[PDB]
Amino acid sequence: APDSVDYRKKGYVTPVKNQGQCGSCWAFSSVGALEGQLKKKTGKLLNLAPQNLVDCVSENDGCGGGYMTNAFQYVQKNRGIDSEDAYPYVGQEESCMYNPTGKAAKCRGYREIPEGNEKALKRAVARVGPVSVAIDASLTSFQFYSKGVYYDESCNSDNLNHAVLAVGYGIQKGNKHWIIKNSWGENWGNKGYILMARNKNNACGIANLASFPKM
Ligand SMILES: *C(=N)C1(NC(=O)[C@H](CC(C)(C)F)N[C@@H](c2ccc(-c3ccc(S(C)(=O)=O)cc3)cc2)C(F)(F)F)CC1
Repeated sequence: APDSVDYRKKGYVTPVKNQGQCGSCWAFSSVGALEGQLKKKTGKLLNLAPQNLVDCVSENDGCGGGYMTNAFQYVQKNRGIDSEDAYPYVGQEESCMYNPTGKAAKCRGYREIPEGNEKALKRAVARVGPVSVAIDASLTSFQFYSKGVYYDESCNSDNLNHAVLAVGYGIQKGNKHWIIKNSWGENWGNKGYILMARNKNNACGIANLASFPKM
């Protein structure tokens, strides 16, 4: 693996979205990972539809929350996921409105990073593309993040409560980090992004529930 990777520089990452009041972080994380793979395989960067996942993944809970792996499994079984343009995000759960005519990506399964293993997570990011990850994002320190590499000793890996997207990793002024795309809009963090401590004893549980789709 390279010392640093940033998939934004390769055009693998769509603009930061805002999930609003709906608990659809998992859907944004999932589409982000699918978007990276779609770009890598086909050359196309496009917004995929988190609404498609919110409404149609029966083993998730819509705006009540969900798992990224359930979303990948759905896309595989469904034989597709719609584009954002074809199935727009409305910020609350609707009836399933999937239409194969608006299909923009497929999924051939998924893979899980060995739990707790940041080296494996780094290898996955390097070899595959953006990876879906789960973190404890409950702390005010996370809410108020602005610059530098984020670390809070109170972050609790038993409290995985938020899904985001690891789009790269590197080092800033000697501090190793993960480059994380959030779905809280561009006015949160650094234009919607946060640098989170890497190789610091699995800070915030970042390597505890990481996964990526096959395509
Ligand atoms: C995101 N806005 C949000 N967090 C989550 O959705 C998190 C994300 C992780 C996976 C930590 F990255 N997941 C939560 C969650 C997972 C599953 C369900 C769920 C409930 C009920 C059903 S059902 C309809 O009864 O089959 C299915 C799935 C809810 C929440 C977490 F609890 F953290 F695991 C804040 C919401």
